[PDB]
Amino acid sequence: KFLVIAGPCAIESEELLLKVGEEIKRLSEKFKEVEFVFKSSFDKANRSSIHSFRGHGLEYGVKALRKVKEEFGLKITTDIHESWQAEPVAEVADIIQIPAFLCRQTDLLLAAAKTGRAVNVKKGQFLAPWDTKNVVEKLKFGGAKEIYLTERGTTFGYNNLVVDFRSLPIMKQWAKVIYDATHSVQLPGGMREFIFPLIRAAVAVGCDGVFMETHPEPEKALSDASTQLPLSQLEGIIEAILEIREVASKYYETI
Amino acid sequence: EKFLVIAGPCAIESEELLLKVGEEIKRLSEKFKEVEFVFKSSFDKANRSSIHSFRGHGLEYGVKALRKVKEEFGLKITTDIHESWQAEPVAEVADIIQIPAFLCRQTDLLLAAAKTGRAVNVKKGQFLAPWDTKNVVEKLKFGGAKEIYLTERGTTFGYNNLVVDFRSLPIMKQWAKVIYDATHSVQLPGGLGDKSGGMREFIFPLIRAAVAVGCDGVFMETHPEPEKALSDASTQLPLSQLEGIIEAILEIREVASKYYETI
Amino acid sequence: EKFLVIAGPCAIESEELLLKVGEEIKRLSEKFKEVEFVFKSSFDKANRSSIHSFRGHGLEYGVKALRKVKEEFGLKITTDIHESWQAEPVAEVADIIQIPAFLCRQTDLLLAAAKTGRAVNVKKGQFLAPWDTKNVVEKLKFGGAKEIYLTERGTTFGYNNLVVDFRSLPIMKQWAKVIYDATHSVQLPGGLGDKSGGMREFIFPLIRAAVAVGCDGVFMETHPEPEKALSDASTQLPLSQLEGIIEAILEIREVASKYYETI
Amino acid sequence: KFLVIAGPCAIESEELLLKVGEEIKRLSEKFKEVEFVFKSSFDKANRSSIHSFRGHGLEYGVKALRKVKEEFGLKITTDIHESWQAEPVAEVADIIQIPAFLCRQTDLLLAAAKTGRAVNVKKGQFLAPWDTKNVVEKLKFGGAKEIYLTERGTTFGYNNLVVDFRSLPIMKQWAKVIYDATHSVQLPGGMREFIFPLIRAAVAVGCDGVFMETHPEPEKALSDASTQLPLSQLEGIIEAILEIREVASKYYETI
Ligand SMILES: [Cu+2]
Ligand SMILES: [Cu+2]
Ligand SMILES: [Cu+2]
Ligand SMILES: [Cu+2]
Repeated sequence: KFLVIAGPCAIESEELLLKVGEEIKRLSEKFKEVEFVFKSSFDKANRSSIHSFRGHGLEYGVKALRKVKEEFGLKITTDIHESWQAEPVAEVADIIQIPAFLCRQTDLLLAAAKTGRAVNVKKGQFLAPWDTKNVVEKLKFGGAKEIYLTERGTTFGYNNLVVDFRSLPIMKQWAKVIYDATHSVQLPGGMREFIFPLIRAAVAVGCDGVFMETHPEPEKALSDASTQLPLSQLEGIIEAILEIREVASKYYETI
Repeated sequence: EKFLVIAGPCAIESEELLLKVGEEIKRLSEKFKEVEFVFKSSFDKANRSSIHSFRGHGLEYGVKALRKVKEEFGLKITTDIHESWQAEPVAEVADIIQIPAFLCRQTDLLLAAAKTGRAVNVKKGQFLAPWDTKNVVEKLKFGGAKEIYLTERGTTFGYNNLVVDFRSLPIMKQWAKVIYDATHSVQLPGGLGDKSGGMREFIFPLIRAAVAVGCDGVFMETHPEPEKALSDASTQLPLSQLEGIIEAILEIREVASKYYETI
Repeated sequence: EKFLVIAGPCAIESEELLLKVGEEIKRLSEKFKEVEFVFKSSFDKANRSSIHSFRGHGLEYGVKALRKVKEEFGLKITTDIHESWQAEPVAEVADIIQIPAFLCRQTDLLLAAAKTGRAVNVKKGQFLAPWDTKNVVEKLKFGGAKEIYLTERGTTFGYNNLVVDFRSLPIMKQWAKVIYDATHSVQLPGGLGDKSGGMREFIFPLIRAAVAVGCDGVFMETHPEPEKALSDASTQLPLSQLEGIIEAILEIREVASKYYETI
Repeated sequence: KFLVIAGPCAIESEELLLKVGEEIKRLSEKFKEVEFVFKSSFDKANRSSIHSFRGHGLEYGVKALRKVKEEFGLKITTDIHESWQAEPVAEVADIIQIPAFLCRQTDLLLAAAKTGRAVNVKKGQFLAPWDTKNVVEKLKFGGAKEIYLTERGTTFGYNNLVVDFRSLPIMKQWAKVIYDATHSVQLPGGMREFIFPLIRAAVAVGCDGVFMETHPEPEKALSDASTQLPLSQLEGIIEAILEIREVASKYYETI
């Protein structure tokens, strides 16, 4: 099944998670061809400013994600930032996410693999696609069996990322590949207008799933306000990329 | 709103080569009636890396060969110019005058093309940001051009590598029709020392991306036997694969098209 | 305004290695009295490309080895931390706590270093623009740091390549002391597949550039026999060359210094 | 002798050339260790806008450059844009300049080489340093004997250039190398503040000369207003980089 990872960037409140979780549950009922995984971060551990929102702590967030899993029967993903966090987070998380800046941190990867959960590694902005083979090898060494690599843009001069779609077939040689539709068009340190066009590209090229952050009111979000998708637009984008995938998939190269 | 397919061998290796590729593009033009085919081939590779590499058989031979394609098959023609004086003789045969990527900022070349009354297609320089094509279009409009295309062909990405930033397609659509160059976009410039290299395995996935994003046409070079080609041997599409790739293009365009944003 | 030279072997391969390099840095510290020497070595290569590559002998062994250098030679010490819990034990020996390039945005790591009361040196991430180091310094100041350095170590430039943008030196000088990393700046990340490569021939020319532009110090890894090193074998400076390079540094700094702009 | 190529970006008027030529003559009398070459463009053939200043034509410009050579006994350089221009320009120009965008145009290179003048090729923003070996080979094929390559920055994302100082020793393997101090810090499509620091770098690394545009009043210049050096600052910068060169040159590697 095609994967759709979606949810609000940050756990702003248990209330927010439930509102977004209600809609992702509704769509999971509508789209049985899709495996939905609910995402939200319990900590924004890498914000540019000391004064920006980080979150309500690991305990609160794991609590809130457990409420979503309980209330809606959705799989869960969240990211970890230091090795000690893997074990408590694996209590709720079906997929443990490794942040882009941290994709070379051997102990973090090994900690995630040890839990027995699937692991999804954000490809660092500094990494070449062929450099991800070694990432997967660390995770396999550590006992991971279900491994994803997520395309989320590459450093392109200052304060800009570019998506090199050659990465999708290259990374597919050693893991399942996810396209991150919302961070790929952020300007580190137009953005929203490119989210839909580039996700159409991703599915035309061929990937195993899409990652998209979504918020009932992105203008009021406490992180990535400029690129979270309005919740109301999520259904239309999911239908679109299923249609495009249905047609394009005839042509996906055997890797 | 017929989709454009610009296709042909990179260089005019001979009139015979042209007529062989021409016969296949004519055949495809009769099948894919919803496409506007334009036959491309360069009378001069004016910018090769090496003094030792094939350039061509001269402007007169090239125009004569292109004219034989138009006459025999009724195909529209495009070829590229390198200095202002070439615009007039080339306009005698070319429906679309192409402006090379390195020359996209040369005012006199742009004006020379524009005053011919022919359509003009500018290759976006590897050094240009997509928003800086607005002034390129302005120069052409100033010079009298009424039908203008901008072609995406990759951007300098460190040394001997190009990346395609697909954000460029909706940005450039604000002020011209947009073409995606499927075969130069995956070349590795200078990558072979005295020539450039390239990665044929990425041509098709990236053309699928281009039409899913949305463009007004594609550009793709094709040769009966690319490995024997005298230029871009690493990226030209085998002629036998052209049909299947055009069919895939059209299928993906159709299913994506309801989602194309109004620009 | 003593110039800083941070130097030592990339990784703590053994206590014996450290003491061998230490004896030479001590000797140079007695010659170049106008320099503040700081001995560097990593107790863990926490970010190697390959699971098969050398990481080290553990935090306890490493701190003990660094302490033996400080005790035997009276040298200041720096080493890098990878997770917040390491700041406290490391601060027991380290005069300067180093923040790795990939971790330069990790708030908790920065705060952990800052509350120790030690100086903090942050490697500028390969993904960061020079002006985005202002917020890094702000986090450190917020956390209690009073002595802060920013180290230039190259920027991602296409795949498997770094470039040094020397504009970064005057930009970063606006809000911290600036160090130039002469040996990681010429590495080719991942360039050897399962390891990174590098170009030793460019270390010296680029260090000459750094001091002509103006910086507050340099960072350079050195090994008696780099080709046998367990990490960065391609970029570590042979120990025998360290003296001549420091002398050249100081000479070029002196003649350039009247021209350094007030920031 | 170390080369200093200097002059106003564009031939705004014969009057301007004479004012700048007066100062470059004065400095050539002060610095006998230096070979001065006077530069100014008779055409800005590649401006971003159709409405920007190009110049007064080839005839006027070659006239004005001849006045400078006559009045002050200075060597001359100017750039050419199409092959036909090489012969008339070689009447006045000791060094024929090949523009950065045009560095792969075989006929332009061959036209310049045919004149018997020295040729200076601006390294394209798209070119890798090792790619310039083939440029020199074209010029040698065409009969050129005195060949320079000029470092003027490399495309670094959008609307930005970076100077990779590794280029200086690489290009030195096959030609004399010049550093362009003023276009290297322009933002295509802070700038002036980086001119002096990067020229100090260039001479610390080692080059055969520097190229710097200069104008009595850069704020009023009709091209590259943001990066031409005020004429009054030229003497101090020349003295500085001679001092740095004197010391650093002990360490220049044999290439
Ligand atoms: Cu986010
Ligand atoms: Cu071609
Ligand atoms: Cu190291
Ligand atoms: Cu200029």
